Amino acid sequence: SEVKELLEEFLKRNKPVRIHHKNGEEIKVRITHIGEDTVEFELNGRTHRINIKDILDVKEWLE
Repeated sequence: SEVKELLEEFLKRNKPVRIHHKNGEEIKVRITHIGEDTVEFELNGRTHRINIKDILDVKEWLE
């Protein structure tokens, strides 16, 4: 996965991300874990898991 490779780089560099989901949402978060086919973030007692195949694009969340 092309997106997976990029997510792994941002996680390694400790950078926050902007995930463009196929549904048009822009999910701006710090990621916690990358699995075989998923990426996760934690928010308030819940893990949110996104299937990487559902991601159109990922970019850095820049200041």
